[PDB]
Amino acid sequence: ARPCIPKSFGYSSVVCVCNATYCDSFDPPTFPALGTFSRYESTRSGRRMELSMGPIQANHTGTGLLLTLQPEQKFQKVKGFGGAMTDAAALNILALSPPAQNLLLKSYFSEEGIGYNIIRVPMASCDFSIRTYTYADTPDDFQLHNFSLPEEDTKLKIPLIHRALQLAQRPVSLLASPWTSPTWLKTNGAVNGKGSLKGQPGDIYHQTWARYFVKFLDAYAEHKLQFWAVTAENEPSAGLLSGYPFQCLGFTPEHQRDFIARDLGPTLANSTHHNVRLLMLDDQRLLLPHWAKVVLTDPEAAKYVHGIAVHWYLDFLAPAKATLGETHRLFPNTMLFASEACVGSKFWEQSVRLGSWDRGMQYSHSIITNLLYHVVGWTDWNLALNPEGGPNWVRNFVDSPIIVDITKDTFYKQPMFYHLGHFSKFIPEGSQRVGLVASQKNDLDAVALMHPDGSAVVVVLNRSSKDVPLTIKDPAVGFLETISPGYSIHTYLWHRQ
Ligand SMILES: *[C@H]1O[C@H](CO)[C@@H](O)[C@H](O)[C@H]1NC(C)=O
Repeated sequence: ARPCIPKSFGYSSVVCVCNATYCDSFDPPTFPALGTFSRYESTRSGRRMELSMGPIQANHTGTGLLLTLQPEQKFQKVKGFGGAMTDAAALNILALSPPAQNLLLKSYFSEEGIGYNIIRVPMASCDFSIRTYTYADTPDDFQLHNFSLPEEDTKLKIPLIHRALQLAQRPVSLLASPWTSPTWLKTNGAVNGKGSLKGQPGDIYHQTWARYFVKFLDAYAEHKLQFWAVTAENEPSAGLLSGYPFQCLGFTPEHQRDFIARDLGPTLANSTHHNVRLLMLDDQRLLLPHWAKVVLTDPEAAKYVHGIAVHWYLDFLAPAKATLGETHRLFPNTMLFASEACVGSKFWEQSVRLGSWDRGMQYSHSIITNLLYHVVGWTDWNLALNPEGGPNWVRNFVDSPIIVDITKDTFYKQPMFYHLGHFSKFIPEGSQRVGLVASQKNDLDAVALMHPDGSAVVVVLNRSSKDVPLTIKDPAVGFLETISPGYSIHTYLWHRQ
């Protein structure tokens, strides 16, 4: 319905400019007949999830790369896609006028947008907060009588999450993760730095920390919000690092194992929130398979663990096969889930680069890689940031797909936004990854999935400068003849029946 209004800021591509009365959006989805495909295209040259259609033919006119769907080769089912309602994101969104806020929320959660169905929610403060605080700062309160939700929750995060669910295309799943406990539960008595919980799994410290998880859930429940899942701690390895700058809580794999087995597992199970899933790790995949081996080979811990949550900071390179692949092999019945990704901390690089095509490609290349190694979901970090990558109480170092400029009541939708949407829009919960076979060595990245209703969705990413002529074969339908232009991403959809 409404096209991107482009704007360059000097980087390789454009942002799309939205404001109180205008934002780019889609029409409702339309279901073309068997023999017709839909293609959505984004390009570094400026196209933004532009729709076209064409035929799937019985004859084959391409002589280059062929990608053959193999619908009978079945892999993981998809949980979903989303991002984090941090203090910083809530603050930025609420800094726009109400009509602009709604266009931002629709861009992410609406069928007029890209269909998010996951929100990660920090349990109290992180670096993307404008202060350090927790839910129970009154010291030596072991029964957590003074546990309460501050304004950040009751005024910023919660009302914005209700509004997102109201707008939402699909059921949305909430995920919670803590950065720090009350410092009076910590070896180091500090919000950050090298410090873990005091004492031993089973003691009053470990039992109070677990009670906190339930207290959190009770409070959101009062606010009529329920969680799909919680993580056992955000990046537990960080809090073992001397002088780590942000809110953390250190756990060795062994400590997490025993904390889950002795404390968090039982406490959750004995509560009215026993249906909430528990995910372990919530940290870099570089810590796999080791971290999985340690926790999941103890039946006492394993009974409480539904999945393994992973992060990747994308400016790096950690091999997927040895980590995700091998972890799947060793524990094929415990789901992998990407719970946090972000980019831009290269000290020589701007935290926000408005219009960076590279950062976009980094998003989609990662999602493809994830999906190719059994990951069932992918969650972005901050939903929105200001143009400096903030607010952040320690230091700005990362980008966000939506950058908010409050002095102009405008927000910019980055290439990252559209690289994400090529997946989130077109891969509903319960879609299953299926085979897609390359006829020859090639420069593309691609992934095929089958919707719950049986239809096909294929994403093709070209991170090269050169156009790649391409045929996609569906055995039940025929040959789809196309070209993957240099620096483009396409999502193809077609009925198979
Ligand atoms: C959004 O608002 C601006 C200035 O307030 C208005 O002139 C403009 O047409 C809108 N955005 C666009 C380019 O549609």
